[PDB]
Amino acid sequence: HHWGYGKHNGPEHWHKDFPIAKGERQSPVDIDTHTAKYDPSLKPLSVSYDQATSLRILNNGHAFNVEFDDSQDKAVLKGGPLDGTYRLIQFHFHWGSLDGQGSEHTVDKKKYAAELHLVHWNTKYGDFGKAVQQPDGLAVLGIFLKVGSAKPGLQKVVDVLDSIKTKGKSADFTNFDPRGLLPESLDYWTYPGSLTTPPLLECVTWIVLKEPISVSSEQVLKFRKLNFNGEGEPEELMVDNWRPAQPLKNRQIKASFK
Ligand SMILES: [Hg+2]
Ligand SMILES: [Zn+2]
Repeated sequence: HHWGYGKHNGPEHWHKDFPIAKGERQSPVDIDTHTAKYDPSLKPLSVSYDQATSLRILNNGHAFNVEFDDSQDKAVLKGGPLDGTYRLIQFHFHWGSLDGQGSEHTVDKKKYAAELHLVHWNTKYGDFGKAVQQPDGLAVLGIFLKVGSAKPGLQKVVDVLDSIKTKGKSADFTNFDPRGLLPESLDYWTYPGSLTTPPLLECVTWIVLKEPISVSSEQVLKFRKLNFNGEGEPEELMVDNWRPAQPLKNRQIKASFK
């Protein structure tokens, strides 16, 4: 029926409706640190989020997205392995039902409690929908979350969750500053890959930061209270909305550091 993360419509079934699931550049992947190659020609990333305009938060039935105004070069990513400017359109998380799982990418097979994806689209393409028809159409910044100390900057997101508990609900969500979600270091791994949810388009340049951010147990706990279901439908908690690691195939993971 429609895709999800359950036993009957889970990642193992996606290929039936989206054959690209068994493609050559699928994400996420396991990051083998001993095989990733340091590339000294990679430039430092340039994250310019001071003019960011958040608009809304929405429960789309698979996760919650915070959306941004992308009509101008307000919040952009450049440098790193990228050519051109990429505009932030939305961010969302993947998390688990337990602290030992929830990330999509793994590092030497290590799974984190969650993973944040900041999705950006290549401005040369004019709009999001055009960017997803190109091999260099998107850039996703991935950040691992480990449970430890609370992250002050995440608290405003945590607090609005109650209001978008069920699928289809949205809430105004202005003046949120994504800078409060970044780790101190911008060292990263990069590889060519895809979106991790259907349509699984292979248009992404992945930029996975080495340094995880800490979140508190209570922060994570509130994510686990969301619902996959719509209002008035039987309750199915929104947990484990992550795709397992895919074969690397003919791809090389590059490191911005050694
Ligand atoms: Hg593409
Ligand atoms: Zn994602």
